[PDB]
Amino acid sequence: MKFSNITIKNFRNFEKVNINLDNKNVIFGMNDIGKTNFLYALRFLLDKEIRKFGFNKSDYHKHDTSKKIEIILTLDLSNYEKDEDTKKLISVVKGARTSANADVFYIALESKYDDKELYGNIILKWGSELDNLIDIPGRGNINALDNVFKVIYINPKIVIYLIEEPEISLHRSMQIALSKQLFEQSTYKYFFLSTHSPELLYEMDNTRLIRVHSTEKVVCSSHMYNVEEAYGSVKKKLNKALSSALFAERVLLIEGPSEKILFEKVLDEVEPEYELNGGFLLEVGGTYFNHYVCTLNDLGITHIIKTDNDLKSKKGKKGVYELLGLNRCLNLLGRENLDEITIDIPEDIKGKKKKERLNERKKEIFKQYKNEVGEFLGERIYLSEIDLENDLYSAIGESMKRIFENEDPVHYLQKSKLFNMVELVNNLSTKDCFDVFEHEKFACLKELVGS
Amino acid sequence: MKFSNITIKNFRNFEKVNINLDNKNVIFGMNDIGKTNFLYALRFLLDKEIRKFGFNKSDYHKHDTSKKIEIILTLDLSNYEKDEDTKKLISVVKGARTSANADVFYIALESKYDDKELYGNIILKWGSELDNLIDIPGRGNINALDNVFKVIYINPKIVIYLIEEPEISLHRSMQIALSKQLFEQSTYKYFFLSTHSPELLYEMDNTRLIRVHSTEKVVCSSHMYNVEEAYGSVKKKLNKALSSALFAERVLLIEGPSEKILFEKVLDEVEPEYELNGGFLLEVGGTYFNHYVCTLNDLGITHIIKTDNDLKSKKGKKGVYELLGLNRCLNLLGRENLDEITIDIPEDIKGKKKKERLNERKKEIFKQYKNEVGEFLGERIYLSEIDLENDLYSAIGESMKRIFENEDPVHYLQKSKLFNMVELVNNLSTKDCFDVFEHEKFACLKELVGS
Amino acid sequence: MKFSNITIKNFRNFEKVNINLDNKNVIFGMNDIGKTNFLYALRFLLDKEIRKFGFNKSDYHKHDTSKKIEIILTLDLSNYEKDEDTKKLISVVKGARTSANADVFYIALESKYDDKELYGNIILKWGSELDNLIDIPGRGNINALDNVFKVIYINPKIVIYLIEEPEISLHRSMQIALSKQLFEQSTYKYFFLSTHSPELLYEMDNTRLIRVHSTEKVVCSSHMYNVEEAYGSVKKKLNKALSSALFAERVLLIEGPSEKILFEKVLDEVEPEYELNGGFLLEVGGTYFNHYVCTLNDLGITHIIKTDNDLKSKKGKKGVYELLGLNRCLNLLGRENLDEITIDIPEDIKGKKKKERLNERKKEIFKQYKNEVGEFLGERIYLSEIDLENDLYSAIGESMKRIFENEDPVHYLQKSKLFNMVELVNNLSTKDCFDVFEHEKFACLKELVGS
Amino acid sequence: MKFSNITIKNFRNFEKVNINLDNKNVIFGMNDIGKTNFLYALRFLLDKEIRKFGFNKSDYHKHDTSKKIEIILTLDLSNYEKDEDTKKLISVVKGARTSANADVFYIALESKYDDKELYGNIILKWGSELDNLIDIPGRGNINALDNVFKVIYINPKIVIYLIEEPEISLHRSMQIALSKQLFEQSTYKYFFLSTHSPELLYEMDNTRLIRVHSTEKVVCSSHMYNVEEAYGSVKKKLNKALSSALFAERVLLIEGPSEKILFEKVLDEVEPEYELNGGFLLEVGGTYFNHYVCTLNDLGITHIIKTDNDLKSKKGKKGVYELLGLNRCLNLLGRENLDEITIDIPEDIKGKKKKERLNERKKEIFKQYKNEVGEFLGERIYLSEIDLENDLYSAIGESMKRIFENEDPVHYLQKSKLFNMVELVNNLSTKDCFDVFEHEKFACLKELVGS
Ligand SMILES: Nc1ncnc2c1ncn2[C@@H]1O[C@H](COP(=O)(O)OP(=O)(O)OP(=O)(O)O)[C@@H](O)[C@H]1O
Ligand SMILES: Nc1ncnc2c1ncn2[C@@H]1O[C@H](COP(=O)(O)OP(=O)(O)OP(=O)(O)O)[C@@H](O)[C@H]1O
Ligand SMILES: Nc1ncnc2c1ncn2[C@@H]1O[C@H](COP(=O)(O)OP(=O)(O)OP(=O)(O)O)[C@@H](O)[C@H]1O
Ligand SMILES: Nc1ncnc2c1ncn2[C@@H]1O[C@H](COP(=O)(O)OP(=O)(O)OP(=O)(O)O)[C@@H](O)[C@H]1O
Repeated sequence: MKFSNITIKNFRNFEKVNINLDNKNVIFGMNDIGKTNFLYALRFLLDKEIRKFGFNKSDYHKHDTSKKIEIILTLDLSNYEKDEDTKKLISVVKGARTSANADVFYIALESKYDDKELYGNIILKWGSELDNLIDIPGRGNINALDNVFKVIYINPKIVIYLIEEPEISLHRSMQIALSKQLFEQSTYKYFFLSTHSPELLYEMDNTRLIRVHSTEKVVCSSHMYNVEEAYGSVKKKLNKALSSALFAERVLLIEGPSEKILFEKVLDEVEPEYELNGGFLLEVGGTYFNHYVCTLNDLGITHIIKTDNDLKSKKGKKGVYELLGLNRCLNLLGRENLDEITIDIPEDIKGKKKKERLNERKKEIFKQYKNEVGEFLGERIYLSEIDLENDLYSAIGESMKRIFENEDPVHYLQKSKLFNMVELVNNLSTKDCFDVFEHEKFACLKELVGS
Repeated sequence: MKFSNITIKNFRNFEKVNINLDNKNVIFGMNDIGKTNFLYALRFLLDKEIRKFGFNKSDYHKHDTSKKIEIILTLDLSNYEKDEDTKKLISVVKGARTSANADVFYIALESKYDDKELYGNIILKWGSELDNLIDIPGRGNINALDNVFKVIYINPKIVIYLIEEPEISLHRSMQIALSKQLFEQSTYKYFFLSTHSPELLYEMDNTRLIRVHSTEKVVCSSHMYNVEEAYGSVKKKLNKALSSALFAERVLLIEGPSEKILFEKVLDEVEPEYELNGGFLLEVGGTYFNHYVCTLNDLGITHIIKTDNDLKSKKGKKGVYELLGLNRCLNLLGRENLDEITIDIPEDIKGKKKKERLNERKKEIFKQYKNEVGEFLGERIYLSEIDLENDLYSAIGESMKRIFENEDPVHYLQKSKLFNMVELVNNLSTKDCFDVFEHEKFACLKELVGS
Repeated sequence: MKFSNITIKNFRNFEKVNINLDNKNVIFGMNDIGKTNFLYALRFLLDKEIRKFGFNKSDYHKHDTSKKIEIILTLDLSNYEKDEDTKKLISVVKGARTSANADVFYIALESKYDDKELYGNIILKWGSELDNLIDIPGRGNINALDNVFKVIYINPKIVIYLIEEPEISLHRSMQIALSKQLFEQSTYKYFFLSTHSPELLYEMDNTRLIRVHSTEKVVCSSHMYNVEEAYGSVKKKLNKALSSALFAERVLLIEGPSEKILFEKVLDEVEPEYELNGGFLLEVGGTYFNHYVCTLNDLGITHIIKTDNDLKSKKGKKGVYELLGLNRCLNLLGRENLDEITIDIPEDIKGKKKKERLNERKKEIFKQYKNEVGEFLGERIYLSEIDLENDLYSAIGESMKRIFENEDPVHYLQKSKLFNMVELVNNLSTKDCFDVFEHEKFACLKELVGS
Repeated sequence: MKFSNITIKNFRNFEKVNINLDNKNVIFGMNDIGKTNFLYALRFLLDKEIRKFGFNKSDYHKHDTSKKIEIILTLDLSNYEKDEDTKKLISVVKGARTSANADVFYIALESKYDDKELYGNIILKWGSELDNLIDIPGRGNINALDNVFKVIYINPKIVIYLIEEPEISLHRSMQIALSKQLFEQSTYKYFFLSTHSPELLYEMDNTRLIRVHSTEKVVCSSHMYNVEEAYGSVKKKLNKALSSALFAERVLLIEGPSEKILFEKVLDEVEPEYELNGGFLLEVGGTYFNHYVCTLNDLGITHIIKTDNDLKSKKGKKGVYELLGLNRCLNLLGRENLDEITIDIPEDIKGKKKKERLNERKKEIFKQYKNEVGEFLGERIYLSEIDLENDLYSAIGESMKRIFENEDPVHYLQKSKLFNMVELVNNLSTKDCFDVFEHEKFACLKELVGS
């Protein structure tokens, strides 16, 4: 038994929607009314204390048009025989399971009209297929569906928890403790969680993320969120960055903290309320992009990636290099991992001429894959020429020549990135940040704003 | 007129306390009862709708011992004559201002005993000095103190706002918008703010931070928080880091993101609930430490600093270097900025021998200031020998020799810090993180835990 | 269709009780808890909004012993075919009416145990006989019993009203208007009424009076109250006297207002709180007793009758007399109406000798029916010798000789009854009222007190 | 000290009213809003918990016109020195009692305007005369008027009780017990009582009755109600009749129960809702009228008196008679008690000729005081010719000739009044009751209806 999907046709803010499910579902978003009414739809399906009051006039979509409320839940009941819950649901049914090789089982809610006696009359049915459903046999005030499930609702037998906004009047470390108790522990096998706090998602795994969109009409995006085997050692700082990234609409994926220093200076000199409108700067370091990108893509969040063209030397060999910054974007568009590039380099002068011939080989590599770079730029993936300091030299290079007394300011900024980045931020004006922001190689910051 | 201090002697959780004030006071902490009763003490001093009900038996410290409730507020009323509020308070008083060259004015609340008629009888007095106070003359239900001030209390004439927990059922960007409206705008000249969210302090300036301690007895620490003129370009990312650091008890100050990757791997292999007990990793990059350290020191938060011995070359000259990592700790202990150190370096071999002779000069500089290093280590300031990769080589250097096929793993890790740090984290065990954590040059992580 | 009886076995204050019913039932008494729980038992039988909440632990008689709640209602459904409600109940049933010549139909409530899941599970059944009942077929939240009846509950489809205490914050004439609207008008065919006010029963006819007794255990007495054809001209002053008599426990039935003056003087000189303990003086004038006596007997109220031996002359004949005061008590014990007694009286002296020979003939009639008088006295019926002034002469006759200056005070008191009764009350002492109250011919006043 | 009057000028339903007071004040009527706002005016004068909230906009008479609320209470403080409350009020005042021979002391409430700050600011003053009042000196939240009095408000130090509607959900004998505890016992020296039940006034003495009239404008009538020394033996049945008479508007004062039988038959054959509109039949027997008439006159209730011309023989003498029915109406208009009338009567025929010559002497007495009878009829006092049976003979005498087979039906009805009155009621039609009601000697029943 594993919760597959719930079909909410007619309810307070729903028309013909499907939400895919698994166990441990998490709903979040900016529409508070849809996050309330999703848990109210689950309480009308599976709790006696909400279903015994019936339907009012307020819980209809249009009050005279499409007057048939249906909630259908999908269970997928064929599983291995050592599971207790599969036997506990198949023992209660008698003729609702018709053929023993069937796989899918439905719990179908139906309602009648409201125009006479001002009442809903919720009617619940069982069966293995959608046509020829059979009524659930009850005798008094207790249905036979109520002898299977149990619902506990938390606000500040197969057991389904419903936790609504647990961060209210709560400290930060208690929210991280509640996140660790929710996902790592096996106390809560089935829940549905609504939250506004990113500290309640610092340890999340094997879960559905449900994002409710910011529109007035309810749009639901669902993702089967997992952390893979190679990502398990950098897992919780990835979850700490991504849990703050889940409450945004437009997210820029950067690498360094000095990039955050420079871009945040350019942002509060140009667009000083980017954090109010839904912008977020996400630091991604030392990993590939596609675990972030599949999560934000299936949750409907626009992902913008700014990256540099890096050359990585491998272990045990000298003079052979890997095309790392190409291969991350090739993994993002689903293509295969590229081959080895070897460069024959002498001893030469090691301080600057080796860096200059590596920059010239990166310039030739950026030249001969120009249509692939445009393909990446076609989306929100932006690959730099050599680095971002050399893209910064093409915009404010006279300013970098007049702040520092050195002749070459790019090498002086690359000698110590953080302290000379703070010295570049401190002697900077408004027109320099507009020269950075208006440039064609820093277009992605405009894609962070979008207005 | 400027709010100096409030003396709460007898109230629900107070004995003889003083809290220093300014305008725009912010109270935070883990004692919710003291943060409620501070605003209740201000409502009993300055609001009619709480003062007209009197005192019960529950708002006494001991119910039979020390039965004299006093709230005394300090105003410091001498100011320039173009201020409207100084004239609006000095026009109402007639004989309470005795001598015209006086500076300090008091608003003194007093209460009587509770053992007969079960009532408090709050009595309010004026005067320029603490002895020979005069009664405030009123006529009916309205006091003459009520013709000066006005109190608006917000829960989800000189005007004093009182905002209690505004982040409840609220989105993140609305909390950042409320922070920008609270501190940058001049709509709220006087307030007292209680919060649990770090996003309500992302733009804070010219304010009192009040930290209520985690003990059962109420301890109040207050700091006159300001951002100086040289720190104004890196101001709001400093406030974003420090606002999450204000809700912790033990804070480690680090520099890089790769240090956060390595230390966070060592932390969830050794002490996996450090974030639950009050630990926090704070990234400080490119700035001096003392603006963080004066704020956390006057708020009573233990600050732990891990830093490396850096040599910084200056602009316009070659072969002369600055002792930057010494001078940050010398600024932390209040000593003067050190002189210039020049090193005569030939052309040599630029790739490794220049780095080796710079490491040997840093080793000699760490040798000849050994008593200063112990002095720093005497507190929570920890200065590394060359870097933290060389301190990591002394603990897990056989592991770094067996992961990478290179002969020297320190130079390979310093070639690309982030990606080889993720490769060092991925091939790492429990005993390697215990070898890092048990070492004498990584003692500060134990100071992050303290248990 | 006509409501016959309700059998409440297990409920909050009931063990195996039966209450006989008709349409327009009225419940009254001093047990407020039983008058609340009777209407709660009807709401649990016939209202959806009480039956959907189920049973708690508090609505059981003993919480572990006799755990089977049964409410059975009797309908007697065979009637003439022009009644709409008989066809509206027989159209809904299909197989619950088995044989077409059956007369009695039952609505049977049943409940299960409470020791597991803390719930009652009310189960409702139909059928023509008590064994082999069939379940009421429903489909959702709406039963098929709910498609017949409708319950409106009033507190300050076949339609059943439930009015609980309508005299609260209400004027007296509005209570008399509500009584006239309740019983004379045909707006309320079916109701159940609880009241504390006697002005809500000033016009009552064709109704059940239900008296709940003053004990802690619930005792229900029911009477089919009607006013007959010969009593219809003196009907509403009889209802005004009897409606105040229904809220008492011990009621003395007297005739004159001068008897009320004398007995009320004797009562506040002997037992000054007789009205507090449940005593009531009821004036019955010009009628027979048995309409009062059948109502108070079937409602369980002890009726005490004090009466005089009267001789009534008939119309159109002279010298023949009727034994009226004997025949009222003979009608009370169910015996036949006695014959005519003729007395041959000359012209004589008309003022006193005719009254003396009529008193001697009444003394001979009281002599020769002595065993019948004892039979009446055996109950609470007390027949005087001649009048009550002559019984008053045997107790306080020296006091009546010393107040009035006339030789014969009985004839002077019978000349003007009211004004000389006020003159006898005004010159009276405590020992004279104890001489009246301790006498053997005024024992019935002691039967008014009983303690 | 004795409460004299309260002057409520501006309040919710008051303009310039005076209500005279004593101790033990009782307010009753049909305006529930005025009975609520009288106790709210006393709570605003004398209770801290209502006065500390101030005045809203709703408790003004006109919201912009006559914006000065004044409540002035009169105390009359000069009394004998053994009274404790006089010394307890004169000890608290210091200069408010100016001259020691003064008698009257005032408690003056004043209020300010409401158009700025939305507040009332109740100001209380003391002094011996109405001009040159002095402020009551207080120090904090407690006034010095609050150190004298104490107010307890009951809803289902000098101590003032306020009991509002205590008959709600209460039995009848508990209301009579509460009446006996209120007036006979000295537990409640000062109260103000509002009620709707006549059983809470069955033992009332030494009290103010306040009747609030049925109009929308508040009219207050007050009477100093007492029972005199000669009326003390018939006191509580007089209070039982008069307490039901206090809740009516038009009251007919009759004598016998047979008059109630006949008039109540004529009333439900002509005006069947006389009890709904405010009519009441009051039985007065054996007493004079003026104790009822002074109470109903000072309470503003229209009193209608129907009486017969009676001749009363005195004690110890024969042949001399008293003009009783004249002298009750002469006491009602305040004239002196008339002399003795002697009639020389022989032995004659005692049965009918003595009654005929007494009726002829009553006819001559009704002839020679014709202008006095018209004077009585000028008001609502109606004196019959001989009796009311002889006035009934002039209207329905052919009906009385056709019901009874006797030749003279007046003597047959006067032989037994009650049983032949029930026989006259039983054989009666609608046109006979219209012949009674339309007659000029039964005009007072029309004065009972008035429409
Ligand atoms: N002044 C310079 N002129 C030319 N090349 C330089 C200069 N400084 C540094 N480089 C280049 O930078 C490379 C790396 O620098 P190096 O290993 O000497 O460390 P560093 O930055 O001088 O040391 P530290 O970080 O301790 O200040 C050198 O191999 C050399 O090619
Ligand atoms: N294989 C090596 N052997 C010895 N020294 C090396 C080696 N690789 C790098 N270095 C040292 O590191 C210094 C800085 O490296 P360099 O400027 O050549 O960039 P890089 O790390 O090779 O380039 P990129 O970042 O594009 O991969 C050199 O001046 C040299 O002293
Ligand atoms: N003084 C008396 N002595 C003897 N018998 C009397 C006396 N007074 C009245 N009676 C008797 O009472 C009977 C009825 O009284 P009657 O008809 O004379 O009226 P009343 O009571 O005198 O009149 P009223 O009611 O007008 O005062 C008489 O027939 C007579 O037998
Ligand atoms: N049939 C009659 N004819 C004439 N006068 C009568 C008649 N009956 C009664 N009376 C008058 O009524 C007066 C009072 O009546 P009386 O004393 O005889 O009592 P009663 O009414 O006959 O007795 P009881 O009340 O026991 O029936 C008599 O004195 C007489 O004058």
